[PDB]
Amino acid sequence: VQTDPPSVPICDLYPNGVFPKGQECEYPPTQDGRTAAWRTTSEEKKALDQASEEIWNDFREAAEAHRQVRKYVMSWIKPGMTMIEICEKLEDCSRKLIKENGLNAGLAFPTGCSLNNCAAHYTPNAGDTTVLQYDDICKIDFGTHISGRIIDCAFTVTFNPKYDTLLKAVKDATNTGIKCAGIDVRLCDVGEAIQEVMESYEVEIDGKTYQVKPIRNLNGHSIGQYRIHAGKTVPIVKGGEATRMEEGEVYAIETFGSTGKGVVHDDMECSHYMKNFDVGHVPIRLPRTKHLLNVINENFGTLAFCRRWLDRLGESKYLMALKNLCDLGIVDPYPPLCDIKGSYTAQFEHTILLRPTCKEVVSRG
Ligand SMILES: O=C1CCc2cc(N3CC[C@](O)(C(=O)NCc4cc(F)cc(Cl)c4)C3=O)ccc2N1
Ligand SMILES: [Mn+2]
Ligand SMILES: [Mn+2]
Repeated sequence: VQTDPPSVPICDLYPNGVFPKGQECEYPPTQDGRTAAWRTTSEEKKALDQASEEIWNDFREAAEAHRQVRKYVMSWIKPGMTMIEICEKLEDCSRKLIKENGLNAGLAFPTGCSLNNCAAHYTPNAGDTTVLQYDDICKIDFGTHISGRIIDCAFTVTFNPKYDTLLKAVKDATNTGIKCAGIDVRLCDVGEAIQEVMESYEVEIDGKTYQVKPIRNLNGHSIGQYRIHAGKTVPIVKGGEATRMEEGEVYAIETFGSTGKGVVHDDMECSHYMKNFDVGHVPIRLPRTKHLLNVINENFGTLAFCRRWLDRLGESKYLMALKNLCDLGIVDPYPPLCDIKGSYTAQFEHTILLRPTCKEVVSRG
């Protein structure tokens, strides 16, 4: 049985090594109208699904850890806490439930806790005194993995009911994206459907009215092994690419709603970094730079990391070494992504498996 607060690894809760499936859906019908039900009973589709069973089992173990962490977070996240306090309490729980073991199991990327106008990629660095406020809109976005099978799942936290319709708009747009997704579906069609649903909402916040805008330069994405962004884009506005989703792919279906411009730009101090997946072996003689790259290669590989995690590993005076890795193109910085000052942004996200037999919303219980 899981403790209160959670501390027992998901691995210990399932002695047989079989982790719970997420929500399973039949794929959407074709434009002509023929159903995709045939996939469930097809012997060919079953064998193929069975061929990838260990992979789905890893995503499910990571998803069960993600669900237990987020239910724990919802129970205590309150204004007055520092953003550092929130991230450390969440990560401590995630490390325990995932049974962190180097590159074999762990945290897939830093805990985003972006506030208000900032939509993504904010996590505090050491010394950040930011405190969560009653009127804040906080996007908790964190990831877990087993053998690099990543669960990318996020939700928005508020305390003031004035944002309730804004959150409902974004939740409905995310559920629309999940519903529209499937093998052979055009990525632009998903984007147009998401936008249609999000833009049907009007909200009133402190006497000002807004039509909920999707953040046009943010999007959902394909997921690869140890690769958070695998190359395919799931837009959240019309005008996108008519490229299609394929069998066996994994996607993060995420949407962002804004009362601002519906466009984000890099802002604030950078906390998130990640090795460029396409960069091969680069010999480094510069000793501090060489050491930091070895620390990154050992602890994170191609998974995203943050400055707090380098501090936790006992690294110090590494900022110039980190800038060098960025200048060399080995590491890429991912600074906070913000809409205009005074705007409010919300996000909801789930991970889906485009299995040969069905569509599994693996991060949804
Ligand atoms: O064109 C773009 C550029 C910005 C962008 C951002 C995103 N977001 C926003 C939050 C997100 O869900 C997440 O959890 N990110 C963790 C993460 C940490 C890193 F250090 C590096 C990377 Cl790649 C990802 C995600 O994927 C999604 C699409 C786009 N499209
Ligand atoms: Mn995310
Ligand atoms: Mn994502």
